[PDB]
Amino acid sequence: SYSPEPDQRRTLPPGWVSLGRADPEEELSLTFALRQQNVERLSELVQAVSDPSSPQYGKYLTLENVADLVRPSPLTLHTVQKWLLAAGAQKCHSVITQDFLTCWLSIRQAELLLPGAEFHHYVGGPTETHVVRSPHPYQLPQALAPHVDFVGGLHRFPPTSSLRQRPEPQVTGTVGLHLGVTPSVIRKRYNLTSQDVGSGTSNNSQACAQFLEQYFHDSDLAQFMRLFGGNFAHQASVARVVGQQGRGRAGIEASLDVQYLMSAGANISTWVYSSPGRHEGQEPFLQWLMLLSNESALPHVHTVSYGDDEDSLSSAYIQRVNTELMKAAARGLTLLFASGDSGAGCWSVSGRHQFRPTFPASSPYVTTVGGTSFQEPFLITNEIVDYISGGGFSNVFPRPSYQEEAVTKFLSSSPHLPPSSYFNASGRAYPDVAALSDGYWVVSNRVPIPWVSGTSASTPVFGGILSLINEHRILSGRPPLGFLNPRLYQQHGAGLFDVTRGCHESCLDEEVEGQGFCSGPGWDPVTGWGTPNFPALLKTLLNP
Ligand SMILES: *[C@@H]1O[C@H](CO)[C@@H](O)[C@H](O)[C@H]1NC(C)=O
Ligand SMILES: *[C@@H]1O[C@H](CO)[C@@H](O)[C@H](O)[C@H]1NC(C)=O
Ligand SMILES: *[C@@H]1O[C@H](CO)[C@@H](O)[C@H](O)[C@H]1NC(C)=O
Ligand SMILES: *[C@@H]1O[C@H](CO)[C@@H](O)[C@H](O)[C@H]1NC(C)=O
Ligand SMILES: [Ca+2]
Repeated sequence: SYSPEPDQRRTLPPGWVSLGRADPEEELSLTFALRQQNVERLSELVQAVSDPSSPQYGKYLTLENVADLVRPSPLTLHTVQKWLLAAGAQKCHSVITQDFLTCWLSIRQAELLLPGAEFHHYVGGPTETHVVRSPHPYQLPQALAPHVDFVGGLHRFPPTSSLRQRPEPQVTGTVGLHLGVTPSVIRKRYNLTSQDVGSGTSNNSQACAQFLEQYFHDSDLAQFMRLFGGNFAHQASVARVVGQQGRGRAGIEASLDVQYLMSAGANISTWVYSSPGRHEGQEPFLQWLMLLSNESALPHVHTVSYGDDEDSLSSAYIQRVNTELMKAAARGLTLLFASGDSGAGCWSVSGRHQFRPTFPASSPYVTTVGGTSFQEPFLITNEIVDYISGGGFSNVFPRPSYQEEAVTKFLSSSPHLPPSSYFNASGRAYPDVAALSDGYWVVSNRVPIPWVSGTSASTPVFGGILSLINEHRILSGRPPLGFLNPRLYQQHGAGLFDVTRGCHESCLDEEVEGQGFCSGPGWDPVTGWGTPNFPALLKTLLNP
């Protein structure tokens, strides 16, 4: 047998507790990632459909097209099906691309199927998220090496919300003319007029996902929109909620994404993806990702807050997830990911420090969004770096060709380069773009909450503005932008406000002294090309 994921971290993350051994007779649901075909061909098709210089630009695959391409061989399907049925799998589901298969097993059956697996219950975080995972590595038969990439639900823990304290209520002697960031502030700064809203006359649509154990509240959105939405046409309900069953407590992150996607992309049909509630063998992100490939008609724009440390992931998992992002890019979906909230990050390895990139932010196949702030508090002038803004260089994926010029220019030109030991100059660099990330208002459980901060905020803002641009494209009879990066870099970030002041954070240590990369003229790995000036950016994304 062999371990498919020797290099997946299995360590118990902070704020989690091991509760007990799972009962042999408990049932759990494990997702099996099956061996795809024609993946190299898929990468060629993506290169073509996303390159604005190609005759094939915008000619995206249907989900049917993708499935016909990448779906596993008959041998793979038959070998895995026989293998699972034998072990006692039940109530399995697949997806249209046929490259995921999820099945219920008993804990006993599962630990026979996957020798080494030892399932325990864990709880984590302020809302007591529950999972069942193995601290021990697992093995597959050699006969499955050709057929199975990995088994979801074994190791990787879902995200839990920070216990970091926001600023307390307080007096000042300047209570401001206006505290913090609201929809009005966003739309003013990025030059959306009141006319800059969806018309509902196409079937343009957009989507956000996050993966903390929090529930979406339509009531909070309604209140948010009454508070903040007075001066632009808006919708006060989502078009669809995917993944949420039952009633439960709202949270800041689950409020932020929707409330501000629907402010930046106003009067556009919006989905929410939101799977709180018990599914202990599911990984939340993998579930979401798998399910993209199970629905043919999707929103064009998806704004996603999710990250691990890149180094924590198995090769098997990270490479497969990257292929799933490729599949989405082949279909003309624009997937945006928050760049992270720890700057360049900090990783202690081999007695030393280096930067710590995150994934999927590091995927060459997503638009990754960093964070800016204003210089003075009250006042919506020029943008600078928000110190938390995630960025840096992959240790896994090589610099994609579409950022060769931009990155080489930065590396050759930047007067503030960190020590070379701290980063991988060869790697995919991010972010690609940026928006405000400091001091948002949300409504959660019917309470307005200020000082909400992070690239989780910037990300739905940037996405909404893209979704409004798509509305223009679609009404004029053109395909949506889809995978944006090739075009954006080819166009040297035209239409974006170039962020040139400030650096993001890193190790508080004797060498880099709390700073990672610095922003500069043009593309940098703190803010990318920078922030959306709508009317200017719109002009650059109309033809082709
Ligand atoms: C995919 O979609 C079909 C509904 O069309 C459903 O029956 C199936 O269970 C879905 N797959 C998964 C893994 O959820
Ligand atoms: C907003 O969209 C709705 C359809 O959902 C449409 O009736 C309305 O005209 C739109 N408002 C504007 C200002 O385009
Ligand atoms: C540096 O990045 C490249 C990808 O461009 C990768 O192949 C290599 O493993 C990385 N180095 C380390 C030490 O991870
Ligand atoms: C919004 O437009 C004004 C010009 O009226 C410009 O000063 C500002 O930079 C624009 N916003 C962005 C983000 O470029
Ligand atoms: Ca810059």
